[PDB]
Amino acid sequence: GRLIYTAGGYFRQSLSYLEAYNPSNGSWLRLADLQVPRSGLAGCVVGGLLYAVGGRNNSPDGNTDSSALDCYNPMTNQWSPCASMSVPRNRIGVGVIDGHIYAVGGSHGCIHHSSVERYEPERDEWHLVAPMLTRRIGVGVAVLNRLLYAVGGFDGTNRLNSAECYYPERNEWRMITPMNTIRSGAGVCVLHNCIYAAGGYDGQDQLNSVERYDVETETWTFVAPMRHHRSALGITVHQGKIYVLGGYDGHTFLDSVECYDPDSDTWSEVTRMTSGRSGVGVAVTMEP
Ligand SMILES: NC[C@H]1OCCc2sccc21
Repeated sequence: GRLIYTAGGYFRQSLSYLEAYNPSNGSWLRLADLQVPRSGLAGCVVGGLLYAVGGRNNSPDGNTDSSALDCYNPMTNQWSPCASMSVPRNRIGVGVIDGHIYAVGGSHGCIHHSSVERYEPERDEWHLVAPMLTRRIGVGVAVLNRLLYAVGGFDGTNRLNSAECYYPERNEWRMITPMNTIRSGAGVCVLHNCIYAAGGYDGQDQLNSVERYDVETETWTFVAPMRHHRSALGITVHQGKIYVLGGYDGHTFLDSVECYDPDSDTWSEVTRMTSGRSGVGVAVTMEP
């Protein structure tokens, strides 16, 4: 696409912001608010539409986990409700395969889901698929070569370095090599033939380390760390570079946005969000 969209998030309470950053000229645009504030959601794009999935509304008047799927049309600058998921999913992970949205894990109250469901936009309907081998919230999800990966998270008792892969034509999950680091709330994305896991929380500290999984070799290698420790960051890829947005570093809710160039193996600060926040949903699509 052309713009990096950031939806929702958390600072003092769950947020309704939708803002779009243009890497070509550095500018931010504030767009139509989410109908309901939410943090811990995931974002994704299918057919030029932006989707906001799951999350939780942490508010003065209570706290409600979200089963909502909401669609944003850049041409109209309007959000529309879509079919809700079977269950609320806070700290959700999402990935897209063949035009379908997979919702992975997350929490509802003290329930930590291992369940997974798939949304088909052409039918506006959700269907459950095979559950993961492990309950995971704060799970990172990415897609490579039509396979879905769930990385890290928290199972209700332990934070995880484990990861697993979903094979759609077998409707089956299999464990892959665990990361070298325990990470909850890491940013997970795909670049070239590798799954990247950036930042997160290991139980004691927020992380700046970054490692990547080569699917051919089945090994995790550390790359250069980010300039700022952060968990509950947003992540996306734009023209071959990784962008990480916001997060929580144990002291401050970050407005920092960093950009990773895999050819130089370096991170640089590229912009700041209009305000610090964590738990945003991020995706890339056309200009509104
Ligand atoms: N570790 C990040 C964490 O910070 C406190 C509030 C929220 S909402 C989503 C994630 C988070």
